[PDB]
Amino acid sequence: HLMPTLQGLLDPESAHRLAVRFTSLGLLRFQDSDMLEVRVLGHKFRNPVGIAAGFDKHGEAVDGLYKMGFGFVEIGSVTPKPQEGNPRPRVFRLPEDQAVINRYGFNSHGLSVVEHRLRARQQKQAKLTEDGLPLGVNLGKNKTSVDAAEDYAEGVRVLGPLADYLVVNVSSPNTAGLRSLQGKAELRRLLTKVLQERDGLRRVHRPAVLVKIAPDLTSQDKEDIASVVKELGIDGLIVTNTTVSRPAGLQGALRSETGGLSGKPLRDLSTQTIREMYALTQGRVPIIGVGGVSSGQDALEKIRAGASLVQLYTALTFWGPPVVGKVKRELEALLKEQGFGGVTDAIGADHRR
Ligand SMILES: Cc1cc2nc3c(=O)[nH]c(=O)nc-3n(C[C@H](O)[C@H](O)[C@H](O)COP(=O)(O)O)c2cc1C
Ligand SMILES: CCc1cc(O)n2nc(SCc3cc(Cl)ccc3Cl)nc2n1
Ligand SMILES: O=C(O)c1cc(=O)[nH]c(=O)[nH]1
Ligand SMILES: [Cl-]
Repeated sequence: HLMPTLQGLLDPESAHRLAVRFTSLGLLRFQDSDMLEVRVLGHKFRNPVGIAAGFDKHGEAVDGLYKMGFGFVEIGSVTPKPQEGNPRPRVFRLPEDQAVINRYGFNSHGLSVVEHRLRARQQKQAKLTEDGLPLGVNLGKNKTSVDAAEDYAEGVRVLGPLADYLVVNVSSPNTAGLRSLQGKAELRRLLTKVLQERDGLRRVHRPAVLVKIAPDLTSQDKEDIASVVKELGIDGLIVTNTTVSRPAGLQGALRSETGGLSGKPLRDLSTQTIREMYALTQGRVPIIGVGGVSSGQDALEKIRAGASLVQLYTALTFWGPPVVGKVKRELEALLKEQGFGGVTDAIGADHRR
């Protein structure tokens, strides 16, 4: 009632801004079971449900997001220099599909602003991480950058020391040429540079490095990414970003808007990409599963397919804050029904049957 009112009155971008403000001010029951704890990426996670990148692009609402019940928070994407992103309108709801299309184009306050914001709460975060509530930082590249690898390297040096993990986002559909960085040769060069930069940070400031990939890759592209990840010792994968596909059956009036599609229509394309990447990496590379999670069943499907952790965003825009607790409670119930001792036991379970 209260959320749909404000959202019917506001365009989606305005609603997003209000949600970030409300969350940041802490204007918002479930106590996490031991069954939901996961140890991965060199950290304890109190529960495996995180907020996906894009909700808190500029690191303004981190503490409010933990208050909402997320086991981990990812901020970004952050670009080196501030930039405005694409012209409006750039976000569209597809209510009949429980989906969103966005073409933000990496609107970002930039590394310096975000650095200072995170520094203001750096020791608070250190305590939260120790308590099982880690922080990830997702890095992008500026529109007019002439050297993509140097943009990512700048991000590692500036925000790496404030993050438990960093994400090399090479899968936004809304920056020209970006997804080409997922190609074997480009990815290997880029990731070598990123990992060199990371390894140069002092030990207590040295994050894990993950790569976030698209749902629209060819089988060759996926095989290539798996090979590079193993070759270089990349710490994990985030699977997946939004899709440039438009699955048959979309009903929303705005289905043919340009941008990345998220929410329910992405769900099974993302799950199958998790499944493939888990197999190609022999289950040895942690995966954060994302795309269309709005229930415990959705979360458990991704975990059984190979995800160690999951994230959501689009479900929050339809169902609000209560969806977080709902996913967690449902996931715990399913784990019990299916005879798992906890989340850890379920990771990759479909591959072992
Ligand atoms: C409005 C919006 C903005 C997004 N911005 C980013 C971003 O800056 N960086 C990123 O890696 N992913 C971004 N994403 C992608 C999401 O993190 C997530 O991969 C995708 O939306 C699928 O999850 P969902 O179906 O639960 O929303 C964005 C998604 C939405 C809906
Ligand atoms: C895709 C841009 C967008 C749009 C939107 O209504 N929301 N809503 C959220 S969180 C849900 C929420 C909505 C409102 Cl209006 C106020 C508080 C909260 Cl938590 N994030 C959003 N992001
Ligand atoms: O800024 C955006 O347009 C954005 C980035 C990204 O990685 N994914 C997405 O769907 N939108
Ligand atoms: Cl520091």
